[PDB]
Amino acid sequence: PSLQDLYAAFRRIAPYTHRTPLLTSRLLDGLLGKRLLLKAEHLQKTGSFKARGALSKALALENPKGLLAVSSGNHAQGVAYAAQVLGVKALVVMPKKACARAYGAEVVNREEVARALQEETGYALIHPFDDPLVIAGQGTAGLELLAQAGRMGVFPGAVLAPVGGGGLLAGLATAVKALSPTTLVLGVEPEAADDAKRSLEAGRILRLEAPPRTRADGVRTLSLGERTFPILRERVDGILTVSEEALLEAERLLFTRTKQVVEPTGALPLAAVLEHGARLPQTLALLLSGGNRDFSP
Amino acid sequence: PSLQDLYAAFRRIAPYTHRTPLLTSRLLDGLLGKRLLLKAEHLQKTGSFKARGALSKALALENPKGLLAVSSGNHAQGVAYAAQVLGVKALVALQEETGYALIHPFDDPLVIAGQGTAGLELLAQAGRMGVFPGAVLAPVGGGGLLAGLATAVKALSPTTLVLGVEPEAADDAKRSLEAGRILRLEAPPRTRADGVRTLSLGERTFPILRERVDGILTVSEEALLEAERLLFTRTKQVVEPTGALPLAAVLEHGARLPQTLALLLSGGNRDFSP
Amino acid sequence: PSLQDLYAAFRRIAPYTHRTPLLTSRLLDGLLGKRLLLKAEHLQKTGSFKARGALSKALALENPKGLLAVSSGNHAQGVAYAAQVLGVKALVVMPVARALQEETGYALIHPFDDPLVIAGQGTAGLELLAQAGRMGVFPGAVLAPVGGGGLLAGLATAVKALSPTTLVLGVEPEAADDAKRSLEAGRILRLEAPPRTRADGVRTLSLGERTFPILRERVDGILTVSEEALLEAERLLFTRTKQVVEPTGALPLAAVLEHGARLPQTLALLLSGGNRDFSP
Amino acid sequence: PSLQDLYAAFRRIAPYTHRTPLLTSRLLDGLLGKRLLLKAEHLQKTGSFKARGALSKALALENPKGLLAVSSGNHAQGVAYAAQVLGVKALVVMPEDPYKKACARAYGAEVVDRGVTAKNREEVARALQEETGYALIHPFDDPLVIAGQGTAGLELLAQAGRMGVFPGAVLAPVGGGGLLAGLATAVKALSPTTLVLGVEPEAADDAKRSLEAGRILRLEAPPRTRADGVRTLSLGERTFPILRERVDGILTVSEEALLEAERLLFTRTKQVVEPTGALPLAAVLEHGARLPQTLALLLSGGNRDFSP
Ligand SMILES: *Cc1c(COP(=O)(O)O)cnc(C)c1O
Ligand SMILES: *Cc1c(COP(=O)(O)O)cnc(C)c1O
Ligand SMILES: *Cc1c(COP(=O)(O)O)cnc(C)c1O
Ligand SMILES: *Cc1c(COP(=O)(O)O)cnc(C)c1O
Ligand SMILES: [Ca+2]
Ligand SMILES: [Ca+2]
Ligand SMILES: [Ca+2]
Ligand SMILES: [Ca+2]
Repeated sequence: PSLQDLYAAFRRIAPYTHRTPLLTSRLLDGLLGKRLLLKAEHLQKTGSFKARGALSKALALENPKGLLAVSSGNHAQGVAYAAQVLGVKALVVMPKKACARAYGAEVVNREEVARALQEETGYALIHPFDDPLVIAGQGTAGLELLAQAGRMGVFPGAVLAPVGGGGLLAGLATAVKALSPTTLVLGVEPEAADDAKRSLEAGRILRLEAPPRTRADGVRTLSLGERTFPILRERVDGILTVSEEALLEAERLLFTRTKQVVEPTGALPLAAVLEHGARLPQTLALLLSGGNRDFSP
Repeated sequence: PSLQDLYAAFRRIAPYTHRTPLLTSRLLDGLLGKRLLLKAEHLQKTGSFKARGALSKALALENPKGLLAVSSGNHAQGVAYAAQVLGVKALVALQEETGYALIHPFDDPLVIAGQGTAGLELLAQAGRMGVFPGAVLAPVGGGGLLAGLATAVKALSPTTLVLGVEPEAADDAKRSLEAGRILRLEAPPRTRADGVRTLSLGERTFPILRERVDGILTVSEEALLEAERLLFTRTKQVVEPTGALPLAAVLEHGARLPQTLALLLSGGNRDFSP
Repeated sequence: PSLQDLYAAFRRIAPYTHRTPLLTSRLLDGLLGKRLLLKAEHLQKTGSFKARGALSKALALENPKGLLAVSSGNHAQGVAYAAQVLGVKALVVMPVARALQEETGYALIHPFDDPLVIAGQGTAGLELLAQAGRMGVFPGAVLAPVGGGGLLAGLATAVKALSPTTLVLGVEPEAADDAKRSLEAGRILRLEAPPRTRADGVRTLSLGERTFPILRERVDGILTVSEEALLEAERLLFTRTKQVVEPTGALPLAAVLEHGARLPQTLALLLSGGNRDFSP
Repeated sequence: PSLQDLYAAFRRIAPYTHRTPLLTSRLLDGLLGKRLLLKAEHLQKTGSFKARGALSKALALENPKGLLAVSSGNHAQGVAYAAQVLGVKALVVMPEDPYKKACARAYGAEVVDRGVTAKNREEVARALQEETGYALIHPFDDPLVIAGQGTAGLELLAQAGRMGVFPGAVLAPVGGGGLLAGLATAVKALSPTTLVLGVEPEAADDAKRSLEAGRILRLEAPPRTRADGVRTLSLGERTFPILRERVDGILTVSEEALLEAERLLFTRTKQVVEPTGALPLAAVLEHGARLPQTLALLLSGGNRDFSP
């Protein structure tokens, strides 16, 4: 999508989503020797940035009968919420479950199950990342980030976000490069599931043989999407990988220092600073993608 | 202390502490059928409101050799940060030895005055929003916070209810107010709210409570846990068990409390769980 | 009135008034060797702080039939605004009224000699301290214009209740220093006739009976200013901050121009109003 | 220029300019039947938006020897301010015919007044340039100046976005076209359906005439109007092509409407806005019926002299 697509997406979803804050922490800054800007999407409607993509697509549909969604978990809640906003029914096909079911969505291998439903109910299928309107929606988070950083008079040398299917990164990259092409846009992946990094270097989409094995449950995707890959090839500077150990440490830091509840895959950007800090610029914007983790006393 | 003491305290500590935000959540509101205002002290320096009290007292001393504290938990950290700010030593009989100044966690005027600054902020912030709470709820241990809070609130709007909250298995402050005298637990209570396992209210806080507090509510351990869960999952905020007591009270006594409530999230220093 | 009266007043009028900004001007701070905090009451409803006092009194009346007042100018608009909020009729007698009082039975809202009016004006003082605290700035003094004494009395009550060490000072044109003279004599001295000054808002013949004792106990002093300084201060606010402030609202700045050297470095100034005629 | 140029200009000038507020007034919205968003450039450093353009060009210069400018108003102050930031000297040429010279000199700029007049000023400056080697900063016919002015448009959309209000049209005054070209670029790049309209005194509608014509049309002599900041005899060479393709139209307003516009802002909002900075509000007064419901108005400046 283009920059205009992103702005139009912002206009459509603005009244139903939060202008999440760009948090800063002197504690973290001082411990890591960096100037960090934390885009708080864990404070977004439904607990993650996914509400943006789902609403962007749902509100552009002309008189749809209902909404249909694969799974993901976070995307399920996003679609359910959008279903509420439009006042229609939402059917979710999952393999985050209780929450989705809560928003008034009936939850229910994958692909074939959805296909048979899309024809059966006639609802609109909302893909979690391989849809132009969905990508435009996720990207609005990038438009905001720049505006907020601008208001602060702080310009990051790099923007770090997690990558699974690539919807968020593709959207973020489109926003950043259209305004400041010299700003690095970096994706982050668990080292145990680095098909995106390998795909980008080889110029072709490589797929993981089997489900990874990482605590970042939001990016256990087998491969990048067909629509997101070409955008990443053109606008993303690189992809960094992190160990499970560093991811755990990143979560611990957010939890204990900023008192924010961020789910594991939402902590990948911080993990990357922990392991590759010396090779990154001084001022970094981190996309805390979600805060939907289970409670434990 | 008086209202002028609290403001005097605010001035001393303002540069070293955060003007904590007053959070609102449409999820909690719609869920509890209330209008809740959450004073986020878990976002205060060191992770709890204790920083205010420690700083309030530390900055009031003339040439302090060092600072001394009787570890209770969050107070230890508060006193450490204070020493740091002053650029002196913090250690949590060593008094006569090194001559360090002892900072009690709740039974000291300047400490109580410091905790109270949270009450002054709450009111100004609510006032800017144009929202006036019918009641302010805060957890109670030794009574420093509740005493400071009551002082700020009653001095400005005596019709606003100031309610303390404590776990049912450690309801000494409630029964102490009932008997017009201090009662004391014989042994540490069995409760998840490790921040309020105090054996009794302080001697300097008790009188302020009988005079300025409207009552103490008790909560079950089950209600506490649920309050923690709602805060965790719905507001995505890390609040330690003791800081979720106010919300636990709304869960168990909602029907008999005002429609608009100010809750004091006293701290966020809870251990990380993978 | 009491600090609690100011807060109750704040609660009554909050919904119908503006929490006006506490403005800061790097330029001004630069031109003067000071750090100035400008309470923007010129941006309040009706154009002046008066809206505060009018609504405080008016919203506490039990089933008022209508409102009537000794029209001073800005007060007239405040009372008129208050009547619109209540939904009753406002009768203003601008250059008698008591007859209309008996006739209609309307409530008379005095411009300054009324506890509820004073309490109302005083809410600007509660805001000022709250906004300044949020900024982490603590002024060594607060300066405000003095006519009837309502504003200064309310302000003095708010500031002294929280920080008595903070200086509270009134300011009036030298051509009308009756309030100043009164604080010296310990009695209410009156002006032989209109003082004639550009600060039209404070050309009252004497301090009020309910405000005078509050001032004698809560006001640290009153400063007088020449008409030349007033004009200068008025030109400064106009060209440097681009704010339309009426002459009387510029008195506190004029005092800095003439007495700066003997005032603390950080000062809070109350810009009382911005209701001046337009002139291309 | 380009949207990236605008953002680049923003980055360069950000630390030395104000992110001026997007003011809203219940009163104004009441009088007119509109939702008005007022971009307060009168609150910008030096009193007008021109500080943006000036800094944008000046900060981009390498090892400048000094700054030079030929202006009869606000641009002079902008350049002088820019010169203070760089730490170099500023030379301003203005005809020997107000107090606006005092402000320029206030920012530490040297003013060449001697026997200077219109038509003659350009030659005097060219000569001063040749002699000093100082860089000349044009008030509107320079890509970096236009990019700088356009940053106001970037802020405007961000601020509007933050409050969730999307203007159906943006209105700004038109003199040389720098402000309008920069604003049109920012706005059209993000949302093309959003109307961008200029406003000029009807006694100087050369811009409106040029856009309808297809080429630049100049004025015989100095126009007669209160709006002193837009008495430019004609649009600029670099701004005109941008306007022709990125501007939806130009509105003209009576001197009567302008005066009322100024009165309303002065009395209702308590803001000191110079007459030309009031043109956008005047357009609403006279053409409100043909404009959308939600309008963004560019209050270009607040540099009018004090009047007791
Ligand atoms: C969906 C999701 C991601 C991954 O985004 P992709 O568009 O699939 O790259 C990352 N973090 C969280 C919390 C998510 O929900
Ligand atoms: C210390 C503490 C309390 C109780 O305060 P007292 O002044 O001792 O009543 C409550 N919550 C937390 C998180 C604390 O650290
Ligand atoms: C009424 C008024 C004053 C004077 O206040 P008193 O309460 O009468 O002392 C000063 N400035 C303005 C703009 C006023 O309207
Ligand atoms: C210079 C100026 C204008 C006109 O801008 P142009 O870029 O020359 O069209 C409008 N208003 C004010 C206050 C100005 O200074
Ligand atoms: Ca992967
Ligand atoms: Ca107890
Ligand atoms: Ca007098
Ligand atoms: Ca023209």
